[PDB]
Amino acid sequence: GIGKSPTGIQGFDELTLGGLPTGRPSLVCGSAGCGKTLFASTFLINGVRDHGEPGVFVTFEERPEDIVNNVASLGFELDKLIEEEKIAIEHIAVDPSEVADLEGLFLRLELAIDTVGAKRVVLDTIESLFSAFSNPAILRAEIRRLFDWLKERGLTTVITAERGDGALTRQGLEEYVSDCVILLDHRVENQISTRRLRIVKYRGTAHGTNEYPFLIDTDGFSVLPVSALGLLHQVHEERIASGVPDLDAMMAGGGFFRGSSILVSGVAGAGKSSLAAHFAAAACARGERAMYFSFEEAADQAVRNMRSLGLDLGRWRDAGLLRFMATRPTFYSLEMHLAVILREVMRFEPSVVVLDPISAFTESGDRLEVQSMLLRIVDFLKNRGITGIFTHLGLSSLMDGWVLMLNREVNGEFNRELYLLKARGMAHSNQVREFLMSDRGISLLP
Amino acid sequence: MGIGKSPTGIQGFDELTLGGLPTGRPSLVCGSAGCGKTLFASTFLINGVRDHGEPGVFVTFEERPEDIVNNVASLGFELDKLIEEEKIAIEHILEGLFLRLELAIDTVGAKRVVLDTIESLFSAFSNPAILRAEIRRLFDWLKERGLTTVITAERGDGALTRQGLEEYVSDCVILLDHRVENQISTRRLRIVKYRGTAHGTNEYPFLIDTDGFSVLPVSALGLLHQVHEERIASGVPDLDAMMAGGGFFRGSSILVSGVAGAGKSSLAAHFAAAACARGERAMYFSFEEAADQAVRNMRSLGLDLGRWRDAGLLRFMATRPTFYSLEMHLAVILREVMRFEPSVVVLDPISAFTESGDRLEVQSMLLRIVDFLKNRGITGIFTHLAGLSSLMDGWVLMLNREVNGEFNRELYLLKARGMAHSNQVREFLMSDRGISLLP
Amino acid sequence: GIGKSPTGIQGFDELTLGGLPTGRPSLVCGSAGCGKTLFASTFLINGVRDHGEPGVFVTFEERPEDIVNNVASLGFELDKLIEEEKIAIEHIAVDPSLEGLFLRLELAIDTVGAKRVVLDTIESLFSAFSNPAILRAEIRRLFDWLKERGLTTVITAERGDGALTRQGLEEYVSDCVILLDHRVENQISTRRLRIVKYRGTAHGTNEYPFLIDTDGFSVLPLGLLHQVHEERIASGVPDLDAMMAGGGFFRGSSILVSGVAGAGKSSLAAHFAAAACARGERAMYFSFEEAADQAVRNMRSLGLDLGRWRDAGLLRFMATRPTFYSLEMHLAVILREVMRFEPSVVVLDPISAFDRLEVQSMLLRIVDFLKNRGITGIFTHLLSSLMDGWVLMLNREVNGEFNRELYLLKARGMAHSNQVREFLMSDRGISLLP
Amino acid sequence: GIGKSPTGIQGFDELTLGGLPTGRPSLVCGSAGCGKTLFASTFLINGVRDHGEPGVFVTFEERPEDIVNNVASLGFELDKLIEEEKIAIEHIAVDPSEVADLEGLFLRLELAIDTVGAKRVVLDTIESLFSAFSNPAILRAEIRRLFDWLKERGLTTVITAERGDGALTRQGLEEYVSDCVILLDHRVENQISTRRLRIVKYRGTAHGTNEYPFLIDTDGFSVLPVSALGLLHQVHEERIASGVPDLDAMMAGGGFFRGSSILVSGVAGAGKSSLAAHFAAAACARGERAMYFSFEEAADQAVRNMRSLGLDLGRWRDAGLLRFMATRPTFYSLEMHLAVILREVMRFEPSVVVLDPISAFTESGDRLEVQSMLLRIVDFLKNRGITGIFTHLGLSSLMDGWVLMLNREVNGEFNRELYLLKARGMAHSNQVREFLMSDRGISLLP
Ligand SMILES: Nc1ncnc2c1ncn2[C@@H]1O[C@H](COP(=O)(O)OP(=O)(O)O)[C@@H](O)[C@H]1O
Ligand SMILES: Nc1ncnc2c1ncn2[C@@H]1O[C@H](COP(=O)(O)OP(=O)(O)O)[C@@H](O)[C@H]1O
Ligand SMILES: Nc1ncnc2c1ncn2[C@@H]1O[C@H](COP(=O)(O)OP(=O)(O)O)[C@@H](O)[C@H]1O
Ligand SMILES: Nc1ncnc2c1ncn2[C@@H]1O[C@H](COP(=O)(O)OP(=O)(O)O)[C@@H](O)[C@H]1O
Ligand SMILES: Nc1ncnc2c1ncn2[C@@H]1O[C@H](COP(=O)(O)OP(=O)(O)O)[C@@H](O)[C@H]1O
Ligand SMILES: Nc1ncnc2c1ncn2[C@@H]1O[C@H](COP(=O)(O)OP(=O)(O)O)[C@@H](O)[C@H]1O
Ligand SMILES: Nc1ncnc2c1ncn2[C@@H]1O[C@H](COP(=O)(O)OP(=O)(O)O)[C@@H](O)[C@H]1O
Ligand SMILES: Nc1ncnc2c1ncn2[C@@H]1O[C@H](COP(=O)(O)OP(=O)(O)O)[C@@H](O)[C@H]1O
Repeated sequence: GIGKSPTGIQGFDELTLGGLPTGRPSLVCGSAGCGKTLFASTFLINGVRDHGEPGVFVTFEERPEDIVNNVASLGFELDKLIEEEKIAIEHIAVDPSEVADLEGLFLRLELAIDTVGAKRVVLDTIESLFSAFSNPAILRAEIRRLFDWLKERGLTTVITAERGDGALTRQGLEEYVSDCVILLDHRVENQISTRRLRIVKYRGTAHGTNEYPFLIDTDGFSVLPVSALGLLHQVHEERIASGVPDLDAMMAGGGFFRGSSILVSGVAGAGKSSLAAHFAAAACARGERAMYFSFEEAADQAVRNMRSLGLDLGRWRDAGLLRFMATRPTFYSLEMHLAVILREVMRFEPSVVVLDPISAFTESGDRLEVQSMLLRIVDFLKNRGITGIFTHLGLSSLMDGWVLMLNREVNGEFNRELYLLKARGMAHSNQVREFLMSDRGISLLP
Repeated sequence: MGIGKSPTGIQGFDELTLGGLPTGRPSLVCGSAGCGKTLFASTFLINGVRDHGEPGVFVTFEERPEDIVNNVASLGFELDKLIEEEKIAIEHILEGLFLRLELAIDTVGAKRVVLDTIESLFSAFSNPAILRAEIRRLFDWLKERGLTTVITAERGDGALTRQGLEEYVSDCVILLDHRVENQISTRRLRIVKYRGTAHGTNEYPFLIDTDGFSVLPVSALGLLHQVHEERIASGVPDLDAMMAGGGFFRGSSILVSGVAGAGKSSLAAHFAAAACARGERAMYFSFEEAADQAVRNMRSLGLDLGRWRDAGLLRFMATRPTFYSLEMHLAVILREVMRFEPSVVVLDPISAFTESGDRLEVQSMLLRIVDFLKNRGITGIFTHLAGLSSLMDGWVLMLNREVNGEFNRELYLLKARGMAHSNQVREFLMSDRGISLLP
Repeated sequence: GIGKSPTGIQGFDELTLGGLPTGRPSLVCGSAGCGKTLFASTFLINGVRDHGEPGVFVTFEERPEDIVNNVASLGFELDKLIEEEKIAIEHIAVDPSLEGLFLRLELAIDTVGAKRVVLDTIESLFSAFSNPAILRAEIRRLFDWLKERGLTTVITAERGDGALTRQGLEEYVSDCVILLDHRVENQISTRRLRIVKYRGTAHGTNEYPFLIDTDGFSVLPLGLLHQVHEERIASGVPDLDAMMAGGGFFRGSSILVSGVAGAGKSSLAAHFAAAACARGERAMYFSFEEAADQAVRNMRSLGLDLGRWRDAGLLRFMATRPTFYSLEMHLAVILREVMRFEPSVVVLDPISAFDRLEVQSMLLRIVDFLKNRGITGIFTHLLSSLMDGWVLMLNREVNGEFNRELYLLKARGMAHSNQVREFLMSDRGISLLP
Repeated sequence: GIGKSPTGIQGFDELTLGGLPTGRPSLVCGSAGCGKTLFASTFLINGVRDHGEPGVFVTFEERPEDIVNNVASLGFELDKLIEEEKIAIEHIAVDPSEVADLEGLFLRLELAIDTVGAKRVVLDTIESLFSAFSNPAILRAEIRRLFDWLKERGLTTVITAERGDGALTRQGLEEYVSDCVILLDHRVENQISTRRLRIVKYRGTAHGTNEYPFLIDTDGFSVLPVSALGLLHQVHEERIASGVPDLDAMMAGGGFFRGSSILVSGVAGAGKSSLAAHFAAAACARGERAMYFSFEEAADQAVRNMRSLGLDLGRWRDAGLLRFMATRPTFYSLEMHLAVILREVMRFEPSVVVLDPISAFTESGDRLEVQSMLLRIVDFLKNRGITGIFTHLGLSSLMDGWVLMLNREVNGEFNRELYLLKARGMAHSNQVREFLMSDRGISLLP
């Protein structure tokens, strides 16, 4: 096979089944601000601090001081690594030389490689040297000289590529001369930007072909890990207590399955948030830890509103079992939102997760995007064994349980009814049940 | 007096080209980066040596042989073994070019040639007429030498090739394409030109998996259905009894429509369990619930899907629609149905694809699925949460409808093609004894 | 009226109102694999075979043996014609490189006494002219030369990146321009031909789909001149027939059987076809969701034995899939089979299986052809004003049981029953009551 | 003001309020086959045969023999005019001269002008001479030399322009140097081609700015005449007899207004075609002449079908009062269809015009195109005083009268009812009326 050098970006390495190709040049293309320089920096830094592989960073415009300080904010301590002689930075600048001896660069490169003992290399803005080459055949020959140099030396090299007016690179050659080609793009849609990565080419390995949204937060380059893939869900035969005993009773077995995904759907003011809060509070009382993701209400406001029904979510927030997360759709974009959901869930290790409401994303993306991000969330939760409570104003087919709460007018008065529409794996009551809200909470009438 | 074809060993490609590539003539596999031109040419050579003994030479102008060999070693091409057996050679590099090629060919007496990165030379020619003359010189040399050549071409910022002339100088031109839509990449092959023969003019999706370069074969053409008189047992004897003759015809396509919690997955599980208990092998494609979850939920109704699975008769496949494209979904389905050769297939629910494509794409996919299963005499069950009765030989509508604050479960036998069927509506009950219709 | 030379493609000659312009050059433009070379080959070979007009194929790049073999499969049999001195192929080659070309041409044309010429891949020469003025001046010199000699010439133009040709001038210097394009839509590729310019004549200006089949370059030639007959047709359901004054529908009519699934659309269409075959008429049944054996099996349930008629050769059952080769291609296949079989009754089941405007045009054309040929057509659907008769078959829920009823919603030119008729399906078939 | 030289294309001259500008150069741009050469030919020919204005046709590639024969099919008898010395053709060809004395062309031009006494000039494929000029400033200067030459001589000149890759002309200069610029385009939509003309520029005059569909039939360049514009309708206080006396009675005054537009709408088999045929037959019996435009039925078939109801449309067809026109939507494109409708109506001078059905165009164009072409037809008819009967399966607001024919099921039987929904300018019955079809025709029950 082909050897794989890992980068340290967990999601990227997973999608590439081990990382970049070892002893070969890799191309990371994109426009300005897409993440190519930071990806190469992370490649080098993680190669040193996770695989004892020293690195050299060749820069043709960006100053070495700039290169270290532009990552100091991510705590990479590149200044540290440079003083410790695990990473070196070689700066090459030109001006009258460009009109027209690349062996000099080869010598300088080899010298830095030997000083640091480098096994990984980064070549940033090679365009500064190769934009002088006007004839395409000559440009191709020289790029081949450089890439074959690196191959011979067996250095794992990440080479930057400016997209310019082109689909991958300005001149449209390095994408064909490289063995692994990655595209980073920063696409805006309805004033919202999303970073996406794509493995366009990778000889000698399978990988993910699709576009994969990624992130450059204060924690650096980060990709959604495919590990939490779909349909590997944990199956539990134990049941969950919802906090509404009269609902829990309607099902044979005493309640919904643990790690089940249950959709509470209805009209506004029908009790969806109330039921979800009941779920979370029952879990926290049992001693589990729960997450409540509000997208329409503030955490303090939800605690208040539920106080009216007798749920003291504040007690759980203080104990540290319940964690509220309030965020509106426009802020934290759809992929951003998926990422924060999954991440904060990993950190808190909840047992029950409530999404109130999953309709808040209905108007923030086409049917496919909304449905697919919801698929990802539900798969993540069930693979972790988390009981998910999704409130809503096709999803029913995706959910393990379905509760419908209706405040309907009859004879000049609104009555609240509850339907258990779906409850896979059990017998359950077909009978509509009237339900009342009060200080005692949600109750069901005979 | 048709032309002569040399097969590539890619079943789908050879079926679409009616024999393979033009023999003794150069073809042009155009494509962007990572679309599979080099892999298609490598497969051409490897299948030539394995299936028909025709030695092969891979002439690369820029990439090195060890890199070629490692690039394909992960797919089990055993290039190194073939080079030692002197069946395949990998040589690195206009009369001089011709001599170097004759050398590379003499290494193993190659009958199949591949030209990788011919752009190294042809980018030097700036004048269009000169470039065209040289290209035609090379292509005519390859025509006369008695070798079947596959030439890779770089699309670049072009429709097929970067300079836009080799596609016109060649006689067989195939575009390899990797198009993204809704973040999903689909690999497609197209025959843009093929002089001397009929062939598939449409776009055809293909995979580059552990099986290599693979095109779905159109040998499962539509409307060649296997027609059987024998009936298939549903596992619900009252349902099968509603139909004169004992139930649905074997090899039929049967839709099970309804609202969530209506019993569609349950009826389909009854079908699969009945088949496995008869000793036939069944396949449950679940697009929404994991295999173990489905087994658990069906145990409640009293079906030991787990027993049938461990017996090897039942194959569960859990697959999220959004993970692939619709074309790739069809390809994966059909491939696994081939590998398993089941008698009963379940798709639970096909409605999970409607979201992932417009009516035309999903309808075509379901056309191909039903045509495949019926051409093989496989009874297909499709659950649904819309005019799909077009492709369905049978149709069962399961309702869980509210009356007086109570939900009654009813069954409609809407379509029973070719048989007297009860058009009455039957109330049913679900229990540990399964699905039972009340008399 | 300009002088025209037929190409031999029925549809193309009909569209161009006689064919290509005589003694003048024509420009067949297209991207790679669109059919310009085959079009030119057909021009020449049909010229020699149908009109005795010898031909010369001047190729600047492609080899003559390649030219012969790339068309041998189509039965054109060019090699015999070269031996017989009806057609010639002349290979002009160029490598790092004015009237000498004209000299060689003239020699070629005189060897075989050619009145038709093809010029394939003049780009070999015209790609070296950088100056646009120079290039078009040379193009004009060539076109003039050909017009002075009076040879009907088809010139191939490579579209390349351009909209017609790579350099964008031959389309202006030529008098007749035909753009062939192989356009993909939903992974389905359709070949279209368009007469961009044809000086001196009216002609079809739209895009016309064509097919390069194993028979070759083919275009489908329909109109609103329906053949009118009073004769009445037996439906197989004599009571339905009786509901109509005189005893049925008009022979040549177009009928729509509409309803839900399991309503009896295919049953009624099979009844029509079986009645026709029984009285001795050739009937055709185009299904787009059912195999022929499946149809005979399912109709034997109601008592129709279509196997009898199929074996007798009176019934021809054809099964296709709509999503394969595009709507106009379908139309073409259905049409060719109707032409072959000269059926009295044609069935299309379901027509709903076939975007909106395309399907509307296809259906209008099918009805037009059947009517003009005098054939009665039974269309099934899961239009009402485009047909002549309309039968609505209902399987409606009443008291938790589906009752089966029939409406005769439309029957142009006759008094029918405004009454609904409850109908029963049984081993004997379709029956009704008042 | 500016002098206007008419071309002979009635619609073009109307849209330009008199034709091209006199003594100035005009540019007719377009791709191949759009109608520029034929427009210039018509310009010259009609200038000679309608305004005693002799012409010269300068051609730079197309042979003079070709130029005459390519119009012989239109009966222009250009060979005649050339022998009679009213039009001349001057052919200029080049080849080695193009690499690099335009005064020679000026001399040749002036000589032809003086021979024929020309007042109109056409310059066809000036590109053959001016494509040699590479520098844009020099090309502009030379084009200005030529156009100023023509201006000085006061010749009304039509200059061809090849569109090429450009929006109007290949080099993008003549459109700015000309005083009148016209664009001819041949746009395909759903495999159907439509010819459109546009006055892009015309200094010194008002004109139509919109795109105007035109035609090149066997009668040559032809434009829809805007003269039959909208809302100048003829207003009649006399009434029409529909042939259904019981319908005519429901309206105060004895029937619909003459020159009225009446929409018969309903379900299939409801009697729309029958009522329309009754209208046409009543008119033809009165002695008027009527047109019946079928888009779903053949003329013989419609005569048969109506025979069943007792209308002998064959008698009227034979008398010459009734004229049938059968054509399907796809054939005779939407603009094509408008054109044939209007034209054949002008020729036949009908009194009643039936369009059966105007729904046949529902699926052949977007709502705006269908509605606007229908607007044009209705305006044309009412401006001529023609009574229009439009059958159908927003238009109601456009129609002067509205009849609704419904075959509705009740108690397992279909009954036919007739509603007079609208009838401007009169009192009319609000009562639904049952109607029966028989050999006696359409009758209404008390
Ligand atoms: N220290 C940092 N902290 C947070 N975000 C950063 C940091 N550095 C860069 N980014 C984000 O990642 C992007 C990466 O920029 P960079 O890769 O250096 O430029 P390019 O991709 O053009 O080479 C920036 O545009 C910014 O949005
Ligand atoms: N003490 C109480 N007694 C009765 N009803 C209450 C009480 N407190 C809150 N509610 C009801 O709860 C509703 C809000 O429920 P909520 O959980 O927000 O449902 P949704 O999520 O559908 O908006 C209010 O409309 C109100 O009728
Ligand atoms: N061993 C492998 N396993 C799976 N996929 C592979 C393997 N080798 C190559 N591929 C696929 O083929 C693509 C490269 O094919 P190749 O023909 O070499 O590229 P190009 O189209 O640039 O010539 C990669 O993007 C990858 O998805
Ligand atoms: N033992 C049982 N008794 C009664 N009903 C049951 C039993 N087990 C499962 N069910 C019913 O089966 C339903 C799940 O059926 P399923 O096959 O998932 O239908 P669908 O696929 O239409 O959602 C539950 O809603 C429940 O009502
Ligand atoms: N013998 C044949 N049988 C069927 N189809 C053919 C045959 N020869 C050529 N074709 C078809 O004709 C198309 C174009 O042929 P050709 O005219 O040579 O292309 P070009 O546009 O380069 O001239 C091909 O795509 C192929 O499908
Ligand atoms: N022997 C029979 N007795 C009663 N009904 C029958 C018999 N054979 C077939 N059928 C009916 O015919 C129907 C199939 O009719 P079909 O022609 O397929 O209608 P459609 O084309 O509208 O689907 C079935 O639903 C079935 O009820
Ligand atoms: N004699 C004719 N009879 C009918 N239609 C014609 C005639 N001559 C030309 N046409 C139509 O009008 C168009 C005008 O062509 P022309 O104006 O000469 O070319 P261009 O517009 O490229 O200069 C032709 O493409 C053809 O469709
Ligand atoms: N002699 C008759 N007696 C009764 N009804 C008739 C007679 N002749 C024709 N019809 C009726 O005329 C209808 C056709 O009317 P038509 O004018 O085509 O209406 P539409 O234009 O709405 O289709 C048929 O459905 C039929 O019921």
